[PDB]
Amino acid sequence: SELLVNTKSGKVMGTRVPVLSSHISAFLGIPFAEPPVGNMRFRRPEPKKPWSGVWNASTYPNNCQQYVDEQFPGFSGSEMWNPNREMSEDCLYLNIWVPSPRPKSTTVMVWIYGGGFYSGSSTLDVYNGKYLAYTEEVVLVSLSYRVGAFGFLALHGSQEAPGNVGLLDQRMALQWVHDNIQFFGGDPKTVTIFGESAGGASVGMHILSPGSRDLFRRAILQSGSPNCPWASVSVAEGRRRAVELGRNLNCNLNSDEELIHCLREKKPQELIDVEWNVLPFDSIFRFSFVPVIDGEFFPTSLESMLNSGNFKKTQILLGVNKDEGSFFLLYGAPGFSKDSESKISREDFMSGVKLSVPHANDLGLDAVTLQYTDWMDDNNGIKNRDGLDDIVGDHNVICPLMHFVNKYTKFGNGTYLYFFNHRASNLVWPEWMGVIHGYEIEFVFGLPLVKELNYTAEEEALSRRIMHYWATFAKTGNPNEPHSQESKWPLFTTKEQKFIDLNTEPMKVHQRLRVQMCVFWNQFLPKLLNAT
Amino acid sequence: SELLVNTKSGKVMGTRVPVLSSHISAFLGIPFAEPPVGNMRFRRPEPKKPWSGVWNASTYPNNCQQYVDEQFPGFSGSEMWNPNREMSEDCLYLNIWVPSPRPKSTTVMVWIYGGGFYSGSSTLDVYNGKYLAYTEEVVLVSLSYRVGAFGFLALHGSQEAPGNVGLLDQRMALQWVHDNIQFFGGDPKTVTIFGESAGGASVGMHILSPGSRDLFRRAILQSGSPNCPWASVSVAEGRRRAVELGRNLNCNLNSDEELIHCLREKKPQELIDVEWNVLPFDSIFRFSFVPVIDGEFFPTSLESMLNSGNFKKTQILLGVNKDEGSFFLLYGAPGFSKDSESKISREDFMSGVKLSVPHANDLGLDAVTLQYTDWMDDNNGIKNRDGLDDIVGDHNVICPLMHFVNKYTKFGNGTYLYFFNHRASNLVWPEWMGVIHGYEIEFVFGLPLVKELNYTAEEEALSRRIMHYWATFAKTGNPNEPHSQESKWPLFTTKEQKFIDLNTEPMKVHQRLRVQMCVFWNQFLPKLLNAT
Ligand SMILES: *[C@@H]1O[C@H](CO)[C@@H](O[C@@H]2O[C@H](CO)[C@@H](O[C@@H]3O[C@H](CO)[C@@H](O)[C@H](O[C@H]4O[C@H](CO)[C@@H](O)[C@H](O)[C@@H]4O)[C@@H]3O)[C@H](O)[C@H]2NC(C)=O)[C@H](O)[C@H]1NC(C)=O
Ligand SMILES: *[C@@H]1O[C@H](CO)[C@@H](O[C@@H]2O[C@H](CO)[C@@H](O[C@@H]3O[C@H](CO)[C@@H](O)[C@H](O[C@H]4O[C@H](CO)[C@@H](O)[C@H](O)[C@@H]4O)[C@@H]3O)[C@H](O)[C@H]2NC(C)=O)[C@H](O)[C@H]1NC(C)=O
Ligand SMILES: *[C@@H]1O[C@H](CO)[C@@H](O[C@@H]2O[C@H](CO)[C@@H](O[C@@H]3O[C@H](CO)[C@@H](O)[C@H](O[C@H]4O[C@H](CO)[C@@H](O)[C@H](O)[C@@H]4O)[C@@H]3O)[C@H](O)[C@H]2NC(C)=O)[C@H](O)[C@H]1NC(C)=O
Ligand SMILES: *[C@@H]1O[C@H](CO)[C@@H](O[C@@H]2O[C@H](CO)[C@@H](O[C@@H]3O[C@H](CO)[C@@H](O)[C@H](O[C@H]4O[C@H](CO)[C@@H](O)[C@H](O)[C@@H]4O)[C@@H]3O)[C@H](O)[C@H]2NC(C)=O)[C@H](O)[C@H]1NC(C)=O
Ligand SMILES: COc1cc2c(cc1OC)C(=O)/C(=C/C1CCN(Cc3ccccc3)CC1)C2
Ligand SMILES: COc1cc2c(cc1OC)C(=O)/C(=C/C1CCN(Cc3ccccc3)CC1)C2
Ligand SMILES: *[C@@H]1O[C@H](CO[C@@H]2O[C@@H](C)[C@@H](O)[C@@H](O)[C@@H]2O)[C@@H](O)[C@H](O)[C@H]1NC(C)=O
Ligand SMILES: *[C@@H]1O[C@H](CO[C@@H]2O[C@@H](C)[C@@H](O)[C@@H](O)[C@@H]2O)[C@@H](O)[C@H](O)[C@H]1NC(C)=O
Repeated sequence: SELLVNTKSGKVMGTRVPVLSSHISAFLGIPFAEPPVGNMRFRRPEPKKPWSGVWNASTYPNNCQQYVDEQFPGFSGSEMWNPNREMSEDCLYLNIWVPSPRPKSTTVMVWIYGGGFYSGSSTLDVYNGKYLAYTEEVVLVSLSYRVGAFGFLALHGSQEAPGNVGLLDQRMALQWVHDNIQFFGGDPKTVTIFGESAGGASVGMHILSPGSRDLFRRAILQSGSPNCPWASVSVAEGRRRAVELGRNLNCNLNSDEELIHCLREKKPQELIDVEWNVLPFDSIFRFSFVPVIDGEFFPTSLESMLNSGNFKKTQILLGVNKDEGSFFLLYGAPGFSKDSESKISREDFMSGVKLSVPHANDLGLDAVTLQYTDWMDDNNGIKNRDGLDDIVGDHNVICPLMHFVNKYTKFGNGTYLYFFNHRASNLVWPEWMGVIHGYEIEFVFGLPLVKELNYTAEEEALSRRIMHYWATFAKTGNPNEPHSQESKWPLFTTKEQKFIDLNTEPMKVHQRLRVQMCVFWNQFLPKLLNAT
Repeated sequence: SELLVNTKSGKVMGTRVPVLSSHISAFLGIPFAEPPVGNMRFRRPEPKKPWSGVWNASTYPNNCQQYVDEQFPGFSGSEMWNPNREMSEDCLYLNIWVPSPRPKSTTVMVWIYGGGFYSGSSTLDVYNGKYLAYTEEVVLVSLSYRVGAFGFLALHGSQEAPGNVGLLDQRMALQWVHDNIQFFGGDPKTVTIFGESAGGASVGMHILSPGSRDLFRRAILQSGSPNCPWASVSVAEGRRRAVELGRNLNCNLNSDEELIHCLREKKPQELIDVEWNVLPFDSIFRFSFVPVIDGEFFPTSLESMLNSGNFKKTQILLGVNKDEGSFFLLYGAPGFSKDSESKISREDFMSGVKLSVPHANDLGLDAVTLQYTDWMDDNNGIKNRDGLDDIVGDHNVICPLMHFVNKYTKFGNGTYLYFFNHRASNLVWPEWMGVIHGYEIEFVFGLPLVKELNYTAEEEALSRRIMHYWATFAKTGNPNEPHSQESKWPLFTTKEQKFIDLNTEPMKVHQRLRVQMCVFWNQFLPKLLNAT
């Protein structure tokens, strides 16, 4: 049967699912590791022991234990990101959508969710793979991985909580796909990994990590890059946070073994309740338990790896949304609210600046302020608001990505860069937030093709075009149809630095994406903070 | 007789001079101090001993000993600034132009020449007072003062070369005018002092200095302000330069008395030949012998005087030209030449930056570079050229003036600010230099009213208008005619910071003159250089 697939871990049975007037097969909730429970909490994942019988893969798995947003109860704009299944530490599963009839050897795309390394779920409506799998004839996988302290608590030197285990979860799922996707009709030599935000950083981290590179062919990074200032900590900062987490739960702190034992006795919600207490600064766009630069997953600093070409050389497609900062200001900074235009006073601007760049001395804060203030009109509330939005977006997403892309392109085999600046017509967040972090994802997974969801015809066309770029890139390493009459997305090269806008208008090509602001964040400010 | 005037120093006889189809009287070369020669070299000036007989004041006096520009021999653009009389240490004289018939009590305007404190002459064609005196019915005085080491050599603690004597020269001429201008028909209570560049700084310095303030009523500063980074040095830096000057001339350096004695034996040209050797940095827009912050002429630092309101409170009219930097780049920086468009390579840009801000550490140089580079187009030769022109103008003239004007306005009794951006149609310097430092002076002295000099009709009108603003300001403290139908130059206030463009087009009013760049030079960069 089409819904029966025999794999090297055992048989699995999927389910036929309707999609846009047709059908495909879905295999939901396949386990790829042993449940990381009890004394395995905080440990490297172990491969799932093979099963006899037929593994029922007709329904979505549990989501990993995580912080749940309750800021806007019942509001679809926030709740679209929250877990839509029960949470459990028993959450290492993946999902596969397969065209019908079963292909023989087709391009595979593996989705790595974002969520700041502290949240996220493979089961969200907006990550449903059926539209993309159906429309573009790809086998679409979404994996899962431990987040929060369960994924990232790091006591370097210990084997019981080494750190990075959530990244090892992702890698184990990609090993599973490498080993098994052939039985589903996928081609294991044309596996493209793709992700957004922390998921994009994660993609980058597998490009870098020697122990993951061989498992995939090429890569798409959306609004995230491995060098983002929020995406990793040093082993000392990681240890500090794990000890502070212990302090918050009245743990014995005298040794790794005492702390870990104490942390493993706690219910998952107890860790989540105090997780945000361990951050060293009052800050926005900063998460507590993130990847650690350990010497093992990452053999040296990310900057030395990037500079020396210590990474997988392949093709990458990547980009950013216009207003990356807005979500984090809404949730994290004074004077930004959901139902107000959120015009900002000089005083909320200056506070915002300090929250945005937590590691900065006063001179550094004055440099950032100068760089984004219009001194002809320094009391404009709108300008102050948009200015902070740009500070946050630039520092945390756009400029780290630009630096990644410039470094990667020197050694890699083909780079395509985009700037997504179309605000969805049915966006339920306010207008001041603009083209918000995350809101390209619906276009990439083809939601606008569904009439009920209330997108325009032009948004449908934009989504079709995005999907086809993403899938043709995954198939061939180039998002353009070799002999199309359609306008061509050119390659980003070192010299010319080209990129395209992705929106409903005819394709425009530009050069040197936010270069003015990125020289400030990537070259001048770090030099400034180093000299003081 | 009209050409005979009896003064408290003695009688003087002037000469009738033709001007624009009419005539006025001129009294040229009146002495105001004893010749500062022999053992009086470097000393405070002494008042001229009164004379019997009639002092022949029919011809211009000698110019003070100074460096003479030979870079473009015979070229009118440079030679218009060089001494047009014989040079002599016997050079403390003034010139007076008086309407005909002799007025009873009319507004007096006293011109203080520029020249970087190392050069300048009261006798230049472009400073001829006859047009202004005639057209606006003012008594026009131009004074002179010692420049170079003769005016500014400073060995603080010594009475033989205290420093600032060139400023005491100016003050002695203003004392003379205060005491005597009544005999010429001038009103000693409506004396306006005005000057350009070093002359403008000098005006500012008399506003500040307690020992000069009572001698005049109000003030005009053109492209110069007392706080300019080139216009003064500390007593330690002054001493250092006077000792280095001595080193250059194989002087005994063991005491002030040995050094000064040695320096007084030298011919004037020997000092001038090595004067530029004493500058501490490789720099542009920096002159060797300038005013010293001594505790006496200036009782405390210029910034504390400005902050505390320790200055004369009156009305001031002041402004800048659009391309103040260009002259100094031409003369001082590699890649700028007179007969080339002077497009500048990245490497000549970076060199230029370092010459422009000599006191700056590397981080400071990177800050200035960032502030003026368009990173979308960083190899444009034109942009690099114009960018350096702006750096030089901003740092040295515009931003110090903006800071002066903002500080002064808090305590003063009325401020009028202009931005002169009309390039003379007959300018003989190249186009790349734009609206060059010094080239408003011809409009202020009414040269465009003279047909032979080849200005347009619109330039004539612009000059008439400028002259009438300057003279009505001197008369009343307000450059506008109380009940004119003409457009009004508004007052610069603390809150609104208004200014006007001076050019051939209908008056436009704007606010916050180069505020973006001036926050950088006036607030951020100094903070940066202080923290390193
Ligand atoms: C991604 O990587 C692929 C695969 O590595 C890479 O394709 C390579 O491109 C180069 C062209 O730069 C090819 O090298 C040429 O091969 C031919 C015949 O095989 C030679 O005769 C060529 O030499 C001539 O031309 C040279 C100019 O580059 C001269 O230097 C020389 O003196 C000769 O006149 C030349 O070596 C190479 O074979 C391909 N390989 C394949 C399989 O296509 C591709 O360009 C990379 N893409 C990106 C965006 O980086
Ligand atoms: C696509 O667009 C359509 C067309 O606009 C849209 O349908 C609308 O959806 C909302 C669903 O929430 C409907 O609003 C409800 O209407 C009923 C009946 O009048 C009310 O009882 C509801 O009020 C309850 O809930 C409120 C808000 O949650 C509370 O504040 C209140 O106390 C009640 O508890 C509620 O207002 C609306 O009627 C339709 N509009 C039309 C014209 O049909 C659809 O949802 C969009 N589709 C998608 C997938 O987004
Ligand atoms: C330059 O300096 C001149 C001279 O010093 C200065 O002119 C002064 O302006 C003020 C107006 O601010 C005058 O003060 C007023 O005088 C009248 C009558 O003599 C008083 O009745 C006034 O009091 C009323 O209004 C006040 C509002 O300012 C209220 O505070 C008060 O309660 C009353 O209702 C007031 O004190 C002052 O007399 C003049 N002096 C002269 C000679 O004009 C001028 O404004 C300065 N110019 C600039 C640009 O700074
Ligand atoms: C106002 O504009 C008028 C009209 O253009 C202008 O008159 C011009 O002035 C210059 C004065 O230098 C004249 O040029 C000279 O002409 C004679 C005769 O043809 C030549 O012998 C001269 O050559 C000598 O000097 C040269 C440059 O200095 C040397 O390079 C050469 O070897 C010779 O030594 C010289 O070229 C020119 O003739 C007139 N033009 C006209 C049309 O009358 C006037 O000067 C302007 N007025 C002011 C005050 O600027
Ligand atoms: C409980 O404390 C915090 C919670 C949050 C933030 C900060 C917090 O404390 C400093 C924050 O910035 C937050 C930002 C939003 C990021 C974007 N997500 C939605 C999203 C998820 C995955 C990929 C794209 C968008 C909503 C929360 C949430
Ligand atoms: C001999 O050495 C130098 C000579 C000069 C400069 C620099 C020098 O060495 C560092 C300089 O900047 C110079 C600039 C110019 C300033 C503007 N003047 C004309 C002018 C004089 C008074 C008022 C306005 C303009 C011409 C020379 C001249
Ligand atoms: C496979 O699963 C289908 C849906 O299962 C649902 O969730 C699981 C955990 C059970 O609790 C089940 O009763 C729920 O309906 C079933 O409809 C289907 O019968 C199952 N098929 C087989 C062969 O087990
Ligand atoms: C006053 O001066 C006029 C111009 O003087 C000129 O320069 C002086 C220094 C003398 O050298 C003189 O011969 C030059 O002509 C004379 O024309 C005029 O005669 C003088 N008048 C009197 C009364 O001395």
